[PDB]
Amino acid sequence: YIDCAVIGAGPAGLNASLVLGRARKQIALFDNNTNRNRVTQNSHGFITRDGIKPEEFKEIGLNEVMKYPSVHYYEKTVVMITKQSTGLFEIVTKDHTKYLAERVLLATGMQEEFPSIPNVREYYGKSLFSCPYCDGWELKDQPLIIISENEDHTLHMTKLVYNWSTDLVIATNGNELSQTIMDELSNKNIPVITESIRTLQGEGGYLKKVEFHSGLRIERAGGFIVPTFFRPNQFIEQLGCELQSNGTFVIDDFGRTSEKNIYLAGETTTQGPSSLIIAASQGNKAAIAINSDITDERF
Amino acid sequence: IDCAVIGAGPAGLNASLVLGRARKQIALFDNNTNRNRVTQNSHGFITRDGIKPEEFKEIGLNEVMKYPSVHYYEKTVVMITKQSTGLFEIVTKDHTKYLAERVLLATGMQEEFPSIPNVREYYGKSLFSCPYCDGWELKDQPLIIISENEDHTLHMTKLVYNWSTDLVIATNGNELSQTIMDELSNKNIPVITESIRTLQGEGGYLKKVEFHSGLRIERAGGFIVPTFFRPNQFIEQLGCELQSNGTFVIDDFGRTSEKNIYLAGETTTQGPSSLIIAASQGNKAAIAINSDITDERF
Ligand SMILES: Cc1cc2nc3c(=O)[nH]c(=O)nc-3n(C[C@H](O)[C@H](O)[C@H](O)COP(=O)(O)OP(=O)(O)OC[C@H]3O[C@@H](n4cnc5c(N)ncnc54)[C@H](O)[C@@H]3O)c2cc1C
Ligand SMILES: Cc1cc2nc3c(=O)[nH]c(=O)nc-3n(C[C@H](O)[C@H](O)[C@H](O)COP(=O)(O)OP(=O)(O)OC[C@H]3O[C@@H](n4cnc5c(N)ncnc54)[C@H](O)[C@@H]3O)c2cc1C
Ligand SMILES: [Mg+2]
Repeated sequence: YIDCAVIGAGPAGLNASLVLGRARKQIALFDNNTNRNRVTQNSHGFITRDGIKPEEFKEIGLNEVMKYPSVHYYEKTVVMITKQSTGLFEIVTKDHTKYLAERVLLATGMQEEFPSIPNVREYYGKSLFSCPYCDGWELKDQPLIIISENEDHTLHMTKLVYNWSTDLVIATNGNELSQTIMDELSNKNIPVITESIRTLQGEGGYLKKVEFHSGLRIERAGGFIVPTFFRPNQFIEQLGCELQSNGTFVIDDFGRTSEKNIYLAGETTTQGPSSLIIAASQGNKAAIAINSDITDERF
Repeated sequence: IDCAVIGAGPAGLNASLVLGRARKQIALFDNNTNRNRVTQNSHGFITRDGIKPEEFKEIGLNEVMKYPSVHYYEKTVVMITKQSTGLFEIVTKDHTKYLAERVLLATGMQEEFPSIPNVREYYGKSLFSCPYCDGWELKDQPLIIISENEDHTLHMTKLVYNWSTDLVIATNGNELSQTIMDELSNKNIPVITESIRTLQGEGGYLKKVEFHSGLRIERAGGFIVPTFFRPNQFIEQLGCELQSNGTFVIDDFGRTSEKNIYLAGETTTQGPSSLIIAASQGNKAAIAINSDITDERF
């Protein structure tokens, strides 16, 4: 049997699979290479891996995991997860292959939803980013833009971005910004454009200029976009996990949900962005809850 | 110096890593007294599973040295005192003195062991403390669980049982409760309550356990339940207030009652965790530090 089916081979699923593999549990690990950070050149902030390529990380971790004879890997798109009348969960893939598991750990991460700006996806990962703690250093002291539609995000995002560069233009892309926020930014020599963006310029995802609807053109080298995130799958929904009084689907600090034998690790947990090292840690944590839960019922 | 980081374990390393990328001025201290230095390998840290403790520490420093705003000092930190300014004064063993706006403590934890002769020679080699870290390498072996306190024995037994079923519990002269004792009898796990006289086996590799009465048993290794303590009194020199969780921490980012004082690594939960978990608590701590600075500087 499968003790735990781990859906997702990012830092979360991988580190969860590593600990569970070392704990002699039968693990089915699933990945389909739709991880959101594959659109970026490098990755930083993961100690001892500061500067590694996102596909190299994936590969090194995937191989450590496969040292352990009980962890089995499937490069397959999981499309359905269903609690049977037998208690087991049935994992089904794109190629109609079926897997039965006593436990499921969802570590599928999330996906970016972008501001209604044309051509934005080409720039995302080369010259436009979403986390300054991750990609600020490489952009430091350059003429930057912040694209932020929702107001309450803009102010915080700006103050943070200002750590890496004091040369900022905020662009709301067609949304109002309180006189409050406008005056505070402008008091820092930071201008604000409330016009909708019509165009980005610069070959191959590398920003040069931004053209607004009015016709105005400024000269930015890159910067930061605030996306909204969604889950690419509807697995939490399929399995009936309840949303909690804290806005999340998780019930303790170990990835346990409202549904017995369903667990979460990584960005699927908080439904907001973190980092590789945090996700890995949450994988380690879920592994501890899963092994603990199995131990309790079997001993 | 925006933040003095005390401790270059995975916590301090990852904290300094993020702060060096946040263009903050960092002083990072470490006196090479990490508890895990007695073990020969580390596991469970993704991409780094199997690495020597030293190699891990080396690679990290080399990585944090990449960022000009961060400078590393291999001194022992003796005193951390506040000042009339609101800053913090940091004094080392060689009496050198350091000033810094904010303080991050990531000095990990130390272990106290049960009163058994020479027990420290086997720890790291054939005696261990966490089944998640070292169970794999010990699977299906003749193991002993040394646990003086009732309240910890059962948990440690159920857990270690994942890796081997050939177990012996040794309470080292301490009483085990009737209820717990019957729970173990059912799973065929023998319990010796007699005092342990000597541990035998050369070069830190356990062979035999001899009890007070004369009984010698064959065992190849196993687990001890240590009490944990803080090596320094820094938290206490800085007057952080103990929350009702049993922790000097007010949130998930290492913040405390004492403004400008942050915590990461094993010093946070004041209980064992892992390389990868501490490391991420460094990250979280960094974020919090930069977020509180940005708030005040804007
Ligand atoms: C442009 C960019 C740059 C970044 N840079 C950094 C950085 O420098 N440092 C840093 O620490 N973080 C960075 N991040 C964020 C980092 O990538 C994430 O925080 C981290 O990957 C989250 O870990 P995770 O394991 O939760 O999710 P992921 O790593 O996203 O893993 C999710 C996995 O689930 C799999 N999956 C999803 N659905 C299915 C399905 N139906 N079937 C099978 N498999 C499925 C995907 O293949 C993916 O592998 C960056 C992100 C972006 C977008
Ligand atoms: C035998 C053993 C085996 C283990 N195996 C594993 C394993 O395989 N995988 C795993 O994930 N975890 C393992 N661990 C646990 C792991 O080592 C710890 O969980 C982790 O290192 C603690 O993180 P930390 O950074 O908070 O503390 P540490 O890494 O211990 O960092 C504390 C640092 O603070 C420094 N320090 C403290 N006070 C001062 C001072 N006054 N001045 C200067 N420097 C100071 C010390 O030099 C030390 O380097 C093991 C632990 C032990 C004991
Ligand atoms: Mg990058």
